[PDB]
Amino acid sequence: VKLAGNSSLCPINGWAVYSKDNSIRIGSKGDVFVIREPFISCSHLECRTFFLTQGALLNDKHSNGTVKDRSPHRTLMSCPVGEAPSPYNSRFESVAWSASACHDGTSWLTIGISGPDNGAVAVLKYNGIITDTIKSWRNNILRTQESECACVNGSCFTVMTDGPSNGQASYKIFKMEKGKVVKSVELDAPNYYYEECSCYPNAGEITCVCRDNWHGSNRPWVSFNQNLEYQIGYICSGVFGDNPRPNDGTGSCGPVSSNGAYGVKGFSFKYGNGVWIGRTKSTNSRSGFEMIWDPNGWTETDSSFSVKQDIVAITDWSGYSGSFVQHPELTGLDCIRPCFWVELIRGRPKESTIWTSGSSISFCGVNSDTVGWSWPDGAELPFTI
Amino acid sequence: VKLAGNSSLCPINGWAVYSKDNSIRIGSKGDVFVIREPFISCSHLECRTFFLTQGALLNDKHSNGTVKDRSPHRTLMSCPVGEAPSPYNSRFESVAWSASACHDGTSWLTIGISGPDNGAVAVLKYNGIITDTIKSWRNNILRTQESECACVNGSCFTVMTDGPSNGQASYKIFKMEKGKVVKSVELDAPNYYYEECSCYPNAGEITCVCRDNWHGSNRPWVSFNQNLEYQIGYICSGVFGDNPRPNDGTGSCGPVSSNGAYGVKGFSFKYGNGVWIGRTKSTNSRSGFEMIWDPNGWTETDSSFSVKQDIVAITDWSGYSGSFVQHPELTGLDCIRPCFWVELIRGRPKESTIWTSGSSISFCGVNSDTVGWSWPDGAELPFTI
Amino acid sequence: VKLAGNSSLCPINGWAVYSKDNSIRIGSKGDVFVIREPFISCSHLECRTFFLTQGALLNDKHSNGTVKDRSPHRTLMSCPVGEAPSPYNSRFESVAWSASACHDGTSWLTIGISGPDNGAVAVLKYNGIITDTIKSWRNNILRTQESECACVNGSCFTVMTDGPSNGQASYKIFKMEKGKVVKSVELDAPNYYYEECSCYPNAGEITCVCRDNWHGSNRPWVSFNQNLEYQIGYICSGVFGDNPRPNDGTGSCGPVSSNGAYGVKGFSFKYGNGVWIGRTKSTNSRSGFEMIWDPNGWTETDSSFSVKQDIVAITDWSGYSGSFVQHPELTGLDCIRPCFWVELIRGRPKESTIWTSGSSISFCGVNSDTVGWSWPDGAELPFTI
Amino acid sequence: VKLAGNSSLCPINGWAVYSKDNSIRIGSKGDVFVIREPFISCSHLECRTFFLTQGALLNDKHSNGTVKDRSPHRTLMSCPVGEAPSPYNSRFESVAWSASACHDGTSWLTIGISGPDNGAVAVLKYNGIITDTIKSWRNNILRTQESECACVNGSCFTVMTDGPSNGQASYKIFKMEKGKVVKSVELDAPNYYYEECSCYPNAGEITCVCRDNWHGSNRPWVSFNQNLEYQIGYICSGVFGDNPRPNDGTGSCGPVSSNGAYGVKGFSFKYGNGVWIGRTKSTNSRSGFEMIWDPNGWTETDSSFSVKQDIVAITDWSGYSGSFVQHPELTGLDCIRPCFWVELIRGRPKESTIWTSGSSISFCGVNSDTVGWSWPDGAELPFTI
Ligand SMILES: CC(=O)N[C@H]1[C@H]([C@H](O)[C@H](O)CO)OC(C(=O)O)=C[C@@H]1NC(=N)N
Ligand SMILES: CC(=O)N[C@H]1[C@H]([C@H](O)[C@H](O)CO)OC(C(=O)O)=C[C@@H]1NC(=N)N
Ligand SMILES: CC(=O)N[C@H]1[C@H]([C@H](O)[C@H](O)CO)OC(C(=O)O)=C[C@@H]1NC(=N)N
Ligand SMILES: CC(=O)N[C@H]1[C@H]([C@H](O)[C@H](O)CO)OC(C(=O)O)=C[C@@H]1NC(=N)N
Ligand SMILES: [Ca+2]
Ligand SMILES: [Ca+2]
Ligand SMILES: [Ca+2]
Ligand SMILES: [Ca+2]
Repeated sequence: VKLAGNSSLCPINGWAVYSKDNSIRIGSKGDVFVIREPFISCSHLECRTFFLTQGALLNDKHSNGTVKDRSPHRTLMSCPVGEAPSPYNSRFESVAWSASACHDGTSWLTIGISGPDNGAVAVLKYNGIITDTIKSWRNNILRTQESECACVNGSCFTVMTDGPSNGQASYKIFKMEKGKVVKSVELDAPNYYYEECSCYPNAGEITCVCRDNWHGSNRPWVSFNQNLEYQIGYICSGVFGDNPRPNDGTGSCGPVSSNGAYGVKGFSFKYGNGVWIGRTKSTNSRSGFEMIWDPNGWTETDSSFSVKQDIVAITDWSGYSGSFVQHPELTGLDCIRPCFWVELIRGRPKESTIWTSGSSISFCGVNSDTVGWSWPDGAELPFTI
Repeated sequence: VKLAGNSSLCPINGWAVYSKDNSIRIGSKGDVFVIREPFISCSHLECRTFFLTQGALLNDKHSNGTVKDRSPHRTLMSCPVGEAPSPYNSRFESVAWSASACHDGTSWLTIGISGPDNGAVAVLKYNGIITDTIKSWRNNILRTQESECACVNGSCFTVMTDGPSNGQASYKIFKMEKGKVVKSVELDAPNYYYEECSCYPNAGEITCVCRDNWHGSNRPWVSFNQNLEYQIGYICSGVFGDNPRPNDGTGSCGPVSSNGAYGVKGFSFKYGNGVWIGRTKSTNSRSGFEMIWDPNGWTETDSSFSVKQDIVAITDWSGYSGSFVQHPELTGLDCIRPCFWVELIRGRPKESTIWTSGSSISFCGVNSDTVGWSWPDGAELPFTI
Repeated sequence: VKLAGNSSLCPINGWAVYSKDNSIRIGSKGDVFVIREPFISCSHLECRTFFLTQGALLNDKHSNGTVKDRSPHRTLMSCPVGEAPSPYNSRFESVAWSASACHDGTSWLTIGISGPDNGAVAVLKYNGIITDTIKSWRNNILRTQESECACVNGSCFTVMTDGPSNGQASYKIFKMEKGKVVKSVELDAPNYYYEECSCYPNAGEITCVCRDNWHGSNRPWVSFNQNLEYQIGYICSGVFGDNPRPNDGTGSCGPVSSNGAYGVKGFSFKYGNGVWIGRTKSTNSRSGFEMIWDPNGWTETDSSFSVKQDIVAITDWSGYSGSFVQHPELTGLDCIRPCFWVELIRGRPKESTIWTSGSSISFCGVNSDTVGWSWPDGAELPFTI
Repeated sequence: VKLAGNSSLCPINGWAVYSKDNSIRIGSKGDVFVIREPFISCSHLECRTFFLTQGALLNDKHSNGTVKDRSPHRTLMSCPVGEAPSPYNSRFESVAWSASACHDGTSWLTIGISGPDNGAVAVLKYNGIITDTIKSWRNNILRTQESECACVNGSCFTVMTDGPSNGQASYKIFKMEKGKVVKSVELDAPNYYYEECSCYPNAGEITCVCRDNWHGSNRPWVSFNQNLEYQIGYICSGVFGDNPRPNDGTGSCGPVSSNGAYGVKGFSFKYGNGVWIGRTKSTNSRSGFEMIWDPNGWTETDSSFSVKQDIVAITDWSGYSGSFVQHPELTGLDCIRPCFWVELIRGRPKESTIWTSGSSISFCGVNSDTVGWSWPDGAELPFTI
């Protein structure tokens, strides 16, 4: 039976710790993949961590140069949530340096992009079998979510981008059924930039919060039907969501140009005209993490907010973050539960090592008591090498 | 179908060896977690060892300082009984530095406490999904069993403590159904101290035997209905159960104040007005282990007993111990079978290493012939480091 | 329910990346088998990589001399596709230095050849139980596919060879049901040489493309019914398929004698009178890999072709390659899907190491957009040793 | 449904290779248990290798002194057949320095002996739950098969010994149903010695071939009903089965006293008044292995035989060997299939290492063509240490 995706998001008060894989700490001795761009996605039965390996293990010479984003050796793999990603516990999914994945209630859909920068191809698989292919249409690093796609009523949804990372690019939404593209639409979004979208279902409608790598310190959003009829904007809150960014100030419901170049993958959950914003604590680097409840932040431009929950201290490295959801058919609830993960990047460029890898933590939205703290990576660098 | 928990404890004569994981011996070379506070719990189908990892492996630098009790990296994980806890065979359960777990016949309930000492939060999960949260009410190290909760008739029961470890603290019993707290009661127990309770079901009633860290060399007990109507006392036997303790002498059915400060997690099984006591062999340190049958020891104050079965020699390290149970729906018996595990602590503070970890052994109550021996940890310290 | 094998091959335009195991890269640190002769085969439910271990792990002294083809320690094992072959994730199949395997829709049939060069015995197993034996009939290295057998309608088919590798040998086709030989036929093929056949089903008929180690630079083929009534020939295309070989030129629908001695395991898919040829890029060594569509190449002798898709660069090592198929009962398609794997050999004789091993990549035929690239082994030799 | 055990042994011509785990070779680098006394046993669905670990891994300091037979750290564990025994692939069964195991068609029965030499206790488990206990009755190393028990019609059968290893001891047969002893009988066997019995079912009757450690160079046998009504004797063949032994000569249907002290675990399969004998090739040491068909050897005293099949060369170490069986409900045959395993011991006392461990090979009886060879351990000693 297919995930309905017809229920609204659960009301929540805060975020309870869900997982921590301690991957880098464990990899000091154990056989743990060098990875980055991890994400969590759930079915009607289980929750899995997906990740892009570098086809190499921590503390081994083949970890050399793994700051590098794209290679033929990068693979999408998955393991049960909270476990350190190892060749002994991980399922192979796809050859990929950019990925997405989601379960429709029947099978896993995985999307894996590999190939050359000027002609990359997204390979779609449904239950591990190739069901479709999407080829680069702008010949400039075809690239997708690095988090879970969204499913409603037997149809699953993703966003891909193609073109410059430093200017106007091309943005497409894709609708797939049983791993096959049945509809796509190019966004008519001049002056906007979409990348690395974190997309979730809410009462039959999909909302994505993305990365403006071009000229935005706030995050752009797209929301759409099951017919791909869409609306676009930027989160108006002056509690700026990207990294880097300016100090909190007067928002825009377009791109905030100070410190708008570059970015980091992130997410936010829309609650009416309010927003839950996950962001780094640093304005400059991928350091720290916090959840902020801003009850008029989706549409209003002020920097005032109601509630900050600490997740990672400023003195500790963070990285990418993304939404994931737990559906009624898994939880038994009457609503869709919002959750999030944070990637905890260690190594290059910030630290003197030959390698780059990430750990993960995750949290679920809860309508009971919670607490702020710091759950950092905890590895001691550098390694034996 | 839910575990009934309506049957009485099996009649037994002694204890037969059930498991030994050899974790520390194996971890000298293999990828074995640094752990402490292990415990065993069973379902209608399987038995699992739960444990608090230090988010690190034995013989690796990240094992440095693991004598330390609480950190953000500590996680509750589980593996099949008797297997060495490894990232390759362990299921992730929760982020936790204090834990409990039990199966109601349908799903695993896990309880994991993490967060700061002044505001820790117990995260409850049912089938791996968060179902409730309990926040520290005295802001002083919220802490739970470090052994299995008890289930009867689709309801599961645990004890938590909050407050000083050196004086009067606050003690609550919790009743949960499908991982959600449905009732709780604070114990009216002036001059008593409860901690690290080992709780088991017996004919619809739960009995816990706990640790008085304040001023008790004997163990306190609580027993209660499914309505949380309770009775309290201390084991009267002059065969004192805690560590440290005085020499065996004249018991109290209150706290025995000589050597009553500090303690160790332990258990006992009440059999009428008699008791099976598991305890260290040393009066001073966590060394050795023995089972003692004292047939009037629950209510009488003398130091005479009938039967001693050796489990670990005085010349070998022991540590925590706890009860676990095997229900009729798993065993096919007409009674609830009592079992116990012992944690075998190696390293700090007693030995010159940078790390602390534990192995485990376990035993089940049997109505046939058995034998005393020593089944110690067997690792040779120190390690390569 | 048995795999029907009554459907035709899917129409395709190109090849989409399916897997990459990164085995040698991972084995630099992790516990990965020294292997060669890997192959992929699927059931109605899963896809597995089969391989011949050397009964040893990479970067260990027992990897010494593993360029050697046959030993008592060689074993056939399998693991899920795309995972590095490890003692922790691999199923034991058979004692073997030559092998085949395939699933009939009910159970795995495995064929494992071990024993002395002058009297080797093929052990057939069905669901892991020995169901038959085939003994060497020419007393000179009995040897089979090193890729999947072919199944149609509850019957499975393989080819074995016995005799000289440098002249006329003896070639038999075998038909088995439930792992038991029910019919065999010796090919009447004077001046032909068959070895290491890659065999696939197409509408109830089996086609094998093989290795002429004697005097053929093009590949021989056999096709047959379920009654073992056969036809024989060589691929006529002047796009020569073997390694070594001459430059592309004027083909033969017999063996092309320039550079015809020695060879490499390979495959081709017949599409009418056209062919998809997989071959090394080098004419001399096992280097590079490419797919070539030659639309009249099965029967015509010219060297012109329509479509080249790059798979591995000339500057990188390749090795064996083979066909595998995915049936309608697994994919839900109305046709049999063609796929292929490539073995990426590292070490001896081409590189200064004490050992020889292979990685694998794989690709599936798709009727949508695809891209050429290089997905090489990526290990950096030599190893610690 | 229970294994019937009512069918006769399959007619066979020879032995086909079934498995080889390469454990010691793999353990040079990988995390492989130090073990000895392995054995294979099957259910209606799977085949598993059982083994007595030393609670330690190969090439680690805790392997020191593992020539030693009994310790508290020895555990019975199991893994799928042909896989190297690792903490990552092995199921914990029991705490044991002597063991037996067998499946009745419903669940695994395991028997594990631990405790002191003067009071050891056999712990019986059915589906991993303790169902009975058997205590030493002569207070002198209670000891059992080190191979599979035998099951017929929902009842399982084993042999245990207690007393001197250098003279008359006490020998009991045990009948169990659902892991509980329902009948036992002490053998009235003056001048006989039984130990380490290899027992198999044949048409409702159990036959065991054992080790006379006292004064027998030939093997003793017991055969019995489901009522424990028994007959006893020694294999009459002058093809002597034990190690050490004299040269082949004139047999006895009592103990052959030359070279009769000490022994090695072994087996034989009775076929009418004929026997299939598995034995070392050396008369002195545990070296080499061969299968011999002696068609009148059960009852006749001559040294002539019909058929020798080589299994391990004299120049290579062997060790224990034992029978195992595959029942009709697993294989689909109309008969019980005979199989055997050989333990390949490396290290002490014969080789200069600090440790002792064993690999395994196995073979099944087949009515088709087979071949003799040598499949030795293949590890190169000594190790890094
Ligand atoms: C496909 C690709 O290379 N994506 C990049 C991503 C990208 O460079 C920016 O979003 C600009 O478009 O940046 C980052 C990053 O850490 O900023 C990592 C991602 N790496 C990987 N997914 N491998
Ligand atoms: C939550 C916490 O830190 N609990 C402690 C426990 C505690 O200090 C005493 O019971 C006093 O309250 O003592 C010990 C101990 O070994 O004595 C270990 C436990 N460690 C862990 N559970 N991590
Ligand atoms: C059974 C056997 O030894 N087969 C050989 C194969 C063979 O030598 C040639 O085809 C000539 O007949 O060559 C090769 C090879 O790399 O060329 C490896 C195979 N190795 C293994 N399958 N182990
Ligand atoms: C229980 C016990 O210690 N059994 C011994 C066995 C025994 O010494 C002889 O049969 C004499 O009775 O000998 C041997 C042996 O290698 O000869 C190993 C067995 N070791 C183990 N099963 N651990
Ligand atoms: Ca930006
Ligand atoms: Ca105390
Ligand atoms: Ca050739
Ligand atoms: Ca003897």
